[PDB]
Amino acid sequence: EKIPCSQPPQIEHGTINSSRSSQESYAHGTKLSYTCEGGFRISEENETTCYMGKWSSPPQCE
Repeated sequence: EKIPCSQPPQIEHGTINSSRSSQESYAHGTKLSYTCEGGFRISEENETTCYMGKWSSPPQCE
């Protein structure tokens, strides 16, 4: 029984780029991408995925 995930994690300076408030929870499998401020570089592959209602170690903005 896979569980849904809740609001994606947060990473200093940058945030998720889904469309802020659409839903509250997401389903298992979901793959959202990330975005940083206008002038920040993000580490390799700007994406986060969900596994059993938890997300994966999100990228960071440098």
